[PDB]
Amino acid sequence: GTLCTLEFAVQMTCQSCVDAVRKSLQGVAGVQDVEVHLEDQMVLVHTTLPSQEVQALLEGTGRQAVLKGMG
Ligand SMILES: [Cu+]
Repeated sequence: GTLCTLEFAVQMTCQSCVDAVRKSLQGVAGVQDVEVHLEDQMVLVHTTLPSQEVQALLEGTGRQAVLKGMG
């Protein structure tokens, strides 16, 4: 698997949940970096993981996640 930006749409509305997704994402094996956009309700994930896996990882933050595509 090679490094790419995954651009996901997610269910959140306040600043504590953004940070909870960022800290569920932080330190994961196969993630380089992230950028989280509460203003688009979007999540960028710079990763070698399959987007099927990152969806189920994002789902592990208590909310739904739907991919839009790659950067
Ligand atoms: Cu919140």
